[PDB]
Amino acid sequence: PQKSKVDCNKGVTGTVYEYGANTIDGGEFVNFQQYAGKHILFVNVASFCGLTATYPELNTLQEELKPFNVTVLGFPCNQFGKQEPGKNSEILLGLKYVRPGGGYVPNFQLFEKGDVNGDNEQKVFSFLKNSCPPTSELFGSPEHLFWDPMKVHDIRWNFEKFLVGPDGVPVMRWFHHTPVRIVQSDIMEYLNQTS
Repeated sequence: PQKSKVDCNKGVTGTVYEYGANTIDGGEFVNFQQYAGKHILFVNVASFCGLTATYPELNTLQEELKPFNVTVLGFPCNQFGKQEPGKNSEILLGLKYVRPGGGYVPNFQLFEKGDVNGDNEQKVFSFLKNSCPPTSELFGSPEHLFWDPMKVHDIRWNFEKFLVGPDGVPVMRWFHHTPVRIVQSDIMEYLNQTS
């Protein structure tokens, strides 16, 4: 049965603090210690997915969880149905004018497009993906999956999500189709549990 969430593995293999990424608007390298001590929600995103419509809900999550020490980070990725064809210089424009359109702007940082699976995957995602069980028994249909090789712990689709705790260690990982409101309420439950 499809679970909404998995808890990440009980040990540690390091933290997110040895990694970084370039901002989509500026190419500026950001090492993730710029978020040292914050709870971080890593989301791989795309612009021509049904789940692209969840961008505004992500804003709501960010806005309502910002007073509680939560930062959302977005990673565009073209590996799932080729649903992020735009260049880095095109992605925010498309979000604003095409889909979601209507003037939509993320209220959280997006980084440069890159891979999250395969032999050129960004290293932070090697760490995240292998710190947690995969989100689903179902790997999917490989005609839609544009990377090599394929592994149990691969990200399954656009808008998969990881929560990383204030020590830089992953805590939980959501199925891409889990409603954003349930991600938000799961995060608050975690926050209230760990005081």
